[PDB]
Amino acid sequence: SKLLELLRKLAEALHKAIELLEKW
Amino acid sequence: SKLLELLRKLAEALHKAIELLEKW
Amino acid sequence: SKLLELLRKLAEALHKAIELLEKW
Amino acid sequence: SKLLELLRKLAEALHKAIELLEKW
Amino acid sequence: SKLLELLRKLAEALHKAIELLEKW
Amino acid sequence: SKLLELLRKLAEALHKAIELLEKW
Amino acid sequence: SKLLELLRKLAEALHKAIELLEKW
Amino acid sequence: SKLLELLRKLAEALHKAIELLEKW
Amino acid sequence: SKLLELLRKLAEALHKAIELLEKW
Amino acid sequence: SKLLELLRKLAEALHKAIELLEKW
Amino acid sequence: SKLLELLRKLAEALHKAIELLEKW
Amino acid sequence: SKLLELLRKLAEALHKAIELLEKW
Amino acid sequence: SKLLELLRKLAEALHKAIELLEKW
Amino acid sequence: SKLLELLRKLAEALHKAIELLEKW
Amino acid sequence: SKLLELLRKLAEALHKAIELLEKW
Amino acid sequence: SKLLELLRKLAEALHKAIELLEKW
Amino acid sequence: SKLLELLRKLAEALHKAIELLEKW
Amino acid sequence: SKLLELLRKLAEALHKAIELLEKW
Amino acid sequence: SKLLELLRKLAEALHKAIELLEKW
Amino acid sequence: SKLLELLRKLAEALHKAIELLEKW
Amino acid sequence: SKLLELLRKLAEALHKAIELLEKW
Amino acid sequence: SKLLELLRKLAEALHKAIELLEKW
Amino acid sequence: SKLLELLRKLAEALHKAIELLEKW
Amino acid sequence: SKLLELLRKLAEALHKAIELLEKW
Amino acid sequence: SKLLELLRKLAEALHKAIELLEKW
Amino acid sequence: SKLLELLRKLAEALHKAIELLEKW
Amino acid sequence: SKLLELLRKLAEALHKAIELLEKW
Amino acid sequence: SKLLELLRKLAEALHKAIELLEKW
Amino acid sequence: SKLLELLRKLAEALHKAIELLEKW
Amino acid sequence: SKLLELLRKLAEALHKAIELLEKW
Amino acid sequence: SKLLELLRKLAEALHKAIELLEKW
Amino acid sequence: SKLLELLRKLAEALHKAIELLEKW
Repeated sequence: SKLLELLRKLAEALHKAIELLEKW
Repeated sequence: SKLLELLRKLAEALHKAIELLEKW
Repeated sequence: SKLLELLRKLAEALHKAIELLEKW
Repeated sequence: SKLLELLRKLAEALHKAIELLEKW
Repeated sequence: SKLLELLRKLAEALHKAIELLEKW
Repeated sequence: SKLLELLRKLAEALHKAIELLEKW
Repeated sequence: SKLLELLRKLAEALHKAIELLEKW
Repeated sequence: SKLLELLRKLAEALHKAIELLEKW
Repeated sequence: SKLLELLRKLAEALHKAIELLEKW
Repeated sequence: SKLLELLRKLAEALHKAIELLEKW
Repeated sequence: SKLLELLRKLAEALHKAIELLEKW
Repeated sequence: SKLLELLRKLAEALHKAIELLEKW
Repeated sequence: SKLLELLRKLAEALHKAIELLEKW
Repeated sequence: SKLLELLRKLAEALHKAIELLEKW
Repeated sequence: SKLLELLRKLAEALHKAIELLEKW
Repeated sequence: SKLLELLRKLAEALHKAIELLEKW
Repeated sequence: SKLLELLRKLAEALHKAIELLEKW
Repeated sequence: SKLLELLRKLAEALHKAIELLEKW
Repeated sequence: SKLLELLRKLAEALHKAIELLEKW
Repeated sequence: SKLLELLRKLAEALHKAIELLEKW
Repeated sequence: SKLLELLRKLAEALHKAIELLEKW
Repeated sequence: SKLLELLRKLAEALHKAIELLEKW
Repeated sequence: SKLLELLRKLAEALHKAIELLEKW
Repeated sequence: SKLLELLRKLAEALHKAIELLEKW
Repeated sequence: SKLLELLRKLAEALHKAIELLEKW
Repeated sequence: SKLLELLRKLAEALHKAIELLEKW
Repeated sequence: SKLLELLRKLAEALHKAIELLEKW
Repeated sequence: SKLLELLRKLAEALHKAIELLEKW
Repeated sequence: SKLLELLRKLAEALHKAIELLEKW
Repeated sequence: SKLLELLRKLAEALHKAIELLEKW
Repeated sequence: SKLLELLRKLAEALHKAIELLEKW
Repeated sequence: SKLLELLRKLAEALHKAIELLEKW
């Protein structure tokens, strides 16, 4: 489930990315 | 930035949805 | 309760989404 | 937008409704 | 009093809802 | 549809009733 | 005295109710 | 329907009456 | 004059009320 | 029913009297 | 001439009152 | 009861007098 | 019609009045 | 005393006179 | 004495009534 | 002002009139 | 105003007349 | 005295009343 | 007797009522 | 409080009137 | 019985209403 | 005391009011 | 069909609503 | 049970309300 | 009717949510 | 399964919802 | 306009995400 | 294939997200 | 704090991603 | 923006990287 | 294949590197 | 190919990431 790990990780990248955008 | 706040709700929704997917 | 928590996220999201629509 | 205000009212209701079901 | 919080929301909804229905 | 007027006014009573009751 | 607000709104319901009922 | 005509009048009275009481 | 309007409302009520008692 | 008829006259009178006060 | 209309209500009241008096 | 007759008659004078005044 | 009604009453007053005067 | 008799008679005369006048 | 005072009360009002009528 | 003098005298008479008849 | 001569004469008569019967 | 004044006013009444009737 | 009470009350009301109206 | 003493009085009267026709 | 019960309900409503208005 | 009574009355009134208009 | 249902529901709701807030 | 009954009442109210809104 | 299809959908969801917690 | 229904419904709602929002 | 492109892609992902998890 | 499409969906949105972030 | 949180997630994405790449 | 150099580099890397693992 | 081994190692290195960086 | 592009972007990350760490 290499792809499953990536999908949870991609969710993490987006979450932090948007938080920063929202702040700014 | 309420369009950005909607994005954040969508972002979190994907997260919870794929978090479930990853564990199942 | 991982599907129920996904539902809690999604609930929050739609509320703020429609609040944004009304605001915009 | 009064039809939108009904939709935002329902959204608030659903989020709280599912929050309560989810806590249970 | 979470059940009371849900029923408060349903009352708010119905106000805008039948307002709209009668008006329409 | 003065019956619609009655339903909307019974809604007024019920919404005031619940907000007061939910406080209590 | 949001109880006074409830009584006045229950009056609203009753007055609409009786005018409709007295027609009938 | 004379009894209904009296009770219609009592409802009208109570409107202005508790309006006034709450307002006072 | 809202206190006068309550008094005129009551007057209308009493006249009708006694008219009904008098017819009986 | 001569006292009851005097009451019917007097009922009418007070109504129009207070209506006049409100009008003047 | 609503002050005159109040007078007429008073006039009729005296009439009914004394009509009773005369017969008794 | 000479005075009783006069009082019913005085009521009659006034009643007609006011009707004419009201008209004019 | 009504003007003639006043005049009938004027006469009536005087007749009951003189009946009283003469009774004494 | 006979002055009161004439005076009653003249009251009665005008009443009867104008009873007819009004008819015509 | 009250019966005489009522005769005087009617007179007072009727003097006023016809004083007015004559000037009109 | 004849109309107001009439009103006071009407009221005087009506107080007296019904006071007198009420016990009887 | 030949007929208002008559009206006025009738009132003037019943003034002095009722004065006399009440003064007895 | 006031009886001859009663008779004076009855004369004025009669004079105008019967003048009318002949003028018809 | 209870009916006399109603009429007695109405005379009392009319007195305070006219006190107000003439006072204006 | 003239206008409030009037309101109170009107209410007492109506209560009695209706109490009797509720029995009747 | 249902018309009688409605009026008995309006009596309780108006009773409580005016009691509190007499306080305020 | 008095406010809780007035709310109980309005509820009882509106139960009865709507009972009857559901039948009509 | 549907309107009578909605009125019956609002009555039943408001019975329950006021039951509970009378206890609270 | 009373909180559950309140929510069941609001379910019936909202059911009927939206059914009719979907018609209109 | 986009906005009304949205309203309908929101309602269906809330009904299911509450139906389950009414059982629970 | 009934819970999956709720979430399935919410995805469907979100699709029509965003169709509207992006379309603006 | 990056924000709207993000919104459409979020929705695409969330439709797909939960479609995929729902049966599983 | 849907699991791969979700990876691409997250990417599309995240490209958009950081494109925006970098220009901000 | 939050900016450092993004950076941790950026790394995570790449590690799950390269794990997948290398698994193939 | 040395740290925004780093941010941008990380995204550019994961772009080509995920392109390659999805293209497999 | 050994290219993928180095590339996994560099991902892991940056994750570990910045884990510490962020702490400090 | 795209693996050497992955490695190019990992180098840019590393260069900036470790520059930061030495600059602390």
